[PDB]
Amino acid sequence: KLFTPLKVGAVTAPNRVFMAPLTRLRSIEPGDIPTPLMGEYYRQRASAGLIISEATQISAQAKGYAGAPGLHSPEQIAAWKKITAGVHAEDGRIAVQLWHTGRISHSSIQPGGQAPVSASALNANTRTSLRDENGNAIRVDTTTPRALELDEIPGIVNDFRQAVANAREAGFDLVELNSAHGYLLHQFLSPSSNQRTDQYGGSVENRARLVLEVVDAVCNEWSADRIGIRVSPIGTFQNVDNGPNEEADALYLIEELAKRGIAYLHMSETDLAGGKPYSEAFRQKVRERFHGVIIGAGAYTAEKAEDLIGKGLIDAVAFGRDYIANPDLVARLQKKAELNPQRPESFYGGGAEGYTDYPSLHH
Ligand SMILES: Cc1cc2nc3c(=O)[nH]c(=O)nc-3n(C[C@H](O)[C@H](O)[C@H](O)COP(=O)(O)O)c2cc1C
Repeated sequence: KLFTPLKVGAVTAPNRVFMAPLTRLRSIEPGDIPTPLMGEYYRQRASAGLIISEATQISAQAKGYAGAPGLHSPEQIAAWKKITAGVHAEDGRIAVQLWHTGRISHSSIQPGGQAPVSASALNANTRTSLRDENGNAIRVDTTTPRALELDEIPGIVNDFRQAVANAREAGFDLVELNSAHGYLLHQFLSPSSNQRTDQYGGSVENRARLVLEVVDAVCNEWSADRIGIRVSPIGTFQNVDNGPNEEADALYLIEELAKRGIAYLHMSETDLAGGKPYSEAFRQKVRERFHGVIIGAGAYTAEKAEDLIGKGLIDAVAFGRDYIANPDLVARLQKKAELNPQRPESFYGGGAEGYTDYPSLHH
């Protein structure tokens, strides 16, 4: 079933082998600008059922990693247009993953050199990636954030809305909202990072308010069948847990998302260091509540993907590190060929080496 077609909102994927969103930190600074090298990398992977791009800033304030691209400036839009054109010339489909990093950021890359923003003024207690004076990736402790004022929230929603308009002009087929992995939307969702006492904190209805406002805004801006969302609502991701009622709160959010008729729900099931697997009973509860495509991710093998797709519990799988290393992952999985070995030392930063130099089966 991995190599059978799937309707994903407004587009049709020819197979269920998707490229997960992968931050690679190779954009130009100043300007957070995508490059022709990035275009080549994505073009190489155009046989994917769907490419989901690296996380991309909705605004300058959204930036948390040096080398991550934006989709807010004219120069960024022009560069992304070239990248999507190359994917489409090879008959691929590409979604842009949009983020605001919130507290997973550093003052030195924020507007004005000021503290980054979040739901509450609590440090993430982790690291982000900056660049040194020679342009090389380095890890730095996160800056303690400032809590957003209530009157600043509409601007955040508008920044998501505008980035989606920009994505449409840039030629993306779909947008994926990053509501996972401890970034800004997840910072509001989780009671561990959200201690607000206004209508954006406290109850699950209040904690989900921002993400649902964003979903409504972007569905109105473009179309519901162009919108996907990534969540990581069970377990701990980048020091952000999901609170003491994680299953119930996840099912609440999913039931609300379903009302908007969005294209897909993408679940990041565990982080790279691992965690408890999803139960089939939980997967069935998610199916009961969501009527679009469900994508699973997190250390999947083709065997596990086939098992869960065959069981009718998910529709597609997003592979991360296997897609870094195998531009033709679809053909390799379909033919049961060996995969290229991974070189994790070049996942972040640098240039062509460890990026565009992983070969296909045939030249
Ligand atoms: C180098 C690297 C960068 C990542 N960047 C992102 C990202 O930009 N957005 C996101 O939602 N997840 C990100 N992730 C998670 C992946 O999308 C994916 O869920 C994970 O790699 C799946 O596990 P796998 O690599 O075992 O297939 C990243 C993972 C890696 C290894």
